[PDB]
Amino acid sequence: YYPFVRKALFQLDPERAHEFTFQQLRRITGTPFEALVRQKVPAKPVNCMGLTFKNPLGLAAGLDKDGECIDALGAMGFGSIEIGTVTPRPQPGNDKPRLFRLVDAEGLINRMGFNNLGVDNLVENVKKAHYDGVLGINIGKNKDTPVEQGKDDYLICMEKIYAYAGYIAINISSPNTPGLRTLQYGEALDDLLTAIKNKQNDLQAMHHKYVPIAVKIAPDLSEEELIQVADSLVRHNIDGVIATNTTLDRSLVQGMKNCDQTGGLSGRPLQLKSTEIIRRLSLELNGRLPIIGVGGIDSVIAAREKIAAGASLVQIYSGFIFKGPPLIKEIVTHI
Amino acid sequence: YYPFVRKALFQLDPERAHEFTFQQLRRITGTPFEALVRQKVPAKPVNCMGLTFKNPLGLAAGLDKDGECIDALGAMGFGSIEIGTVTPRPQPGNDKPRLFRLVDAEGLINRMGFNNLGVDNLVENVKKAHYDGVLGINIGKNKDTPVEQGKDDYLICMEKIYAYAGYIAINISSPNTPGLRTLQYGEALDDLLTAIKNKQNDLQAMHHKYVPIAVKIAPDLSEEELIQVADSLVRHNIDGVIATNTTLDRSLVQGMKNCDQTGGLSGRPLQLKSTEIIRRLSLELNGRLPIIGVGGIDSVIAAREKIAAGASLVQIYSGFIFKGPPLIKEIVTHI
Ligand SMILES: Cc1cc2nc3c(=O)[nH]c(=O)nc-3n(C[C@H](O)[C@H](O)[C@H](O)COP(=O)(O)O)c2cc1C
Ligand SMILES: Cc1cc2nc3c(=O)[nH]c(=O)nc-3n(C[C@H](O)[C@H](O)[C@H](O)COP(=O)(O)O)c2cc1C
Ligand SMILES: O=C(O)c1cc(=O)[nH]c(=O)[nH]1
Ligand SMILES: O=C(O)c1cc(=O)[nH]c(=O)[nH]1
Repeated sequence: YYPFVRKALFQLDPERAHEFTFQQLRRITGTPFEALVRQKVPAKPVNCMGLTFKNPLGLAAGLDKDGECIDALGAMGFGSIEIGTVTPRPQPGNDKPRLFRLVDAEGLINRMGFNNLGVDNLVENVKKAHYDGVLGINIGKNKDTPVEQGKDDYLICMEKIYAYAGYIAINISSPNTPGLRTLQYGEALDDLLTAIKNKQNDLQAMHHKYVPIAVKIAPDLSEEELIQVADSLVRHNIDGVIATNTTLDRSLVQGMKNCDQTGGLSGRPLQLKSTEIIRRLSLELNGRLPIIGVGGIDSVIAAREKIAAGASLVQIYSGFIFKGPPLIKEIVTHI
Repeated sequence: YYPFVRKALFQLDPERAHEFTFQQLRRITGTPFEALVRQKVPAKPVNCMGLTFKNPLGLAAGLDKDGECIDALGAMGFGSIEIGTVTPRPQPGNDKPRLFRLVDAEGLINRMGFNNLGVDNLVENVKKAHYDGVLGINIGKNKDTPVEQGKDDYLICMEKIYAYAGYIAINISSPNTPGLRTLQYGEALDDLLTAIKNKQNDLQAMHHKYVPIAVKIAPDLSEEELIQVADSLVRHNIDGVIATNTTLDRSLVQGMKNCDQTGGLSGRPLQLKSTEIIRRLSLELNGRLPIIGVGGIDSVIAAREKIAAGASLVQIYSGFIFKGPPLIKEIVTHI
C-alpha cells in the first residue's frame, strides 16, 4: 500500500530514496519478484509517430537516466519508457544536494545536470532489456561541449542509439546545463534541427528503418518563442514535440520549504502551466505533428486535461513519486 | 485516516451518505462532543468585502442547506461557512436519485433543486450557533416563483436573514431550477441587482449593520456574457462575486459511470474551467470588487492557482467529500 511505502522512503533524502528504490528494482529484474512490481493494466493501444504504444502513458525521462531498470519499470504497466537523458561522454552532474521535495505542493526541484554514465553504457543496458512497449531514448549535451557546437553531441548519440531506440528525444529544455535552453531559439534551433534531420536521413539509409525524433521543450517559452519553435519544428519535419520539461517559475510555491532552491520545478506546481503550453502549441501545430504532454499529471482528470489541450500521449515523473504505481493503473484504465 | 472512512462511506449511495454523516454532526454540533471533529488550524486573517475572515478557506454552499451544523463544521477549521441555498418557502427539491459520484474523476453530479426547509427555519438554527468565523447565507428562488418575479423571493429572504448574516450570497447560477440562470443575463440581471442593492441600503439603516452581498455565477457563461455580468456587478456596486457554481459540461468525464446524468458537475473535472473563468473575470473586474474562488479545489496548490487567477478567498465542497477534513488543514496551513 503506497502511502505507507512513501512515508518510509520519505525519511531518506530524495536522491538516496531513488538510489534505494533502483537498487531493489535492479535486484528483482528476472526473478519471481519482478512480480512484486508487476501490475496488470488494461490495453489502450495508440498510434503516434508511426509507432504503436501499448497505452498512452509513458514514464518521463530522468528516472532511469542510464536505462538500468527498463524491464522492471515496464512491468508496472507503462505504455512506453523514456530513458536518459544521456550524453556522449559520462559526467557527474551538479554537486549534491541537487534534488529537493516540496511535500505539501507534491512538487520537486532538481538541478541534476545530466548525471549519467554516457551513451555507450546505456546501449549495453538497452541490449540486455526485454521490454516490449515503446522505448524512448533521450539525449543531450555534455556540459563541457560549447553551446554553439551542441548539435555535435546530439549527432554522436543518434549514431550509437539509432539501431536500438523506438524513438529519440532531443533535450534542449533542461535548466541545469548552462545555455542549453538557447538551443531552442532562432537560428540555433534551425541549425540544430537541420543537423539532426540530416543525420536521421543518413542513419535511415544505413539501418534501413525510420526512427522518429521528438524535441523536448521548456515550459518557460514566451508566446512568440513558442510560435517560433512550433514553426521551426514543422518546417524541419520533426516527428514530434515533448511538452514540457521543468520550470524556473516559483510563484505557486512561495513560502514553502526549499522553494528558493535553484533548478527546475516539477509536479503539481507545474501542471497548469504545462497544460497552457500544450494548448498554445497545439493551435500552432494544427495537427501537423503530435504532442507528448508532460507536467504535473497526478490523476486521471489531469491526464485527460492534457489530451483535451492537444496531446496524443502523456508522461509522468513526479506524480509517480508522490502517488506511486496506483497512478499508472488509474490513468491507463480511465484515460 | 480518511481514505479508509471514505471507502466505507462510499458504500452508501451519495445522499444516504450525506444524511448519515449529518445525522451524526447534528447530534454533536454546539456541544462538548465536537472535540470529535475539532481540528486546530493556524490563523491566516484576510480582509475581504469589508469583513475579516479568520482564514481564506470557506465551506461552499450546498453542504449544510438548513444551517444545522454551523458549530460542528466550524470546529473542523473553516474560516467561513456558507449555508443554504435557502428559499422563502420550504420545498422538497427534485426527485431522487439526484446525486451521483464519479469516484475515478473525484467529481459529483447533482440535480437537487434547492431541497431546503425555508428561510424561517434557517434563521432559527442560525440563532443557536456560536461560530466565530464568517457566516454566509446563500438564498435562491422558489421553484414555482416566475423568473420574472424572482427578485421578490430574494428580497423576502434578505429581510429575514439580514440581522444574522455575515455576508449574503445571491445564487442565480444553479442549473437545477429551470430558467434561473437567465437571471444573470442582460436586463433580468440589472433589475435584480437594482432591487437587491436598494434592499441592502434599506436594511442597513433599519439594523445599523453593514452586511456585504455577493453574487454566485455559473462556469458556463460565454466571454461576452462574463464581460456583461462583470460590468453589471460593478455598476450596481455589488460587494463581491462567487465564481463558480457547477457546470453543464462533460468533456472530461466521457466514458465514466454516471457521466450522462443530468445536473451540475463538480470536483476535479470542474477545476480547470473554474480557474479559467476566475482569471477572465478578474481581468475584467480589474480589482474593483473581490472574487471568492470555488470549483474543484482539492489541494493547496489548486487553492493557490485560484488565488493567482484573482480570487481573494476560496471555498470547497467536492474536495471536502473526496479528501475529508485533512484538506481543510492543508489549505489553511499552506495557502
Ligand atoms: C529528478 C528529475 C530528473 C529529471 N531528469 C530529466 C532528464 O534527464 N531528461 C529530461 O528530458 N527530463 C528530465 N526530467 C524532467 C521530467 O522528464 C519531467 O519532464 C518533468 O519533471 C515534468 O513532469 P512531472 O511533473 O510529471 O515530473 C527530470 C525530472 C526530475 C524531477
Ligand atoms: C450536492 C451539492 C449541493 C450543492 N448545493 C448548492 C447550493 O445549495 N447552493 C449553491 O450556491 N451551491 C451549491 N452547490 C455547489 C457548490 O457550492 C460549489 O459551488 C460547486 O460544487 C463547485 O465547488 P466544488 O467543486 O469544490 O464542489 C452544491 C454542490 C453539490 C455537489
Ligand atoms: O538532469 C537534469 O538536470 C535535468 C534534465 C532535464 O531535462 N530537466 C530537468 O529538470 N533536469
Ligand atoms: O441545490 C441545487 O440544486 C444546486 C444549487 C446551486 O447553486 N448549484 C448546484 O449545482 N445545485
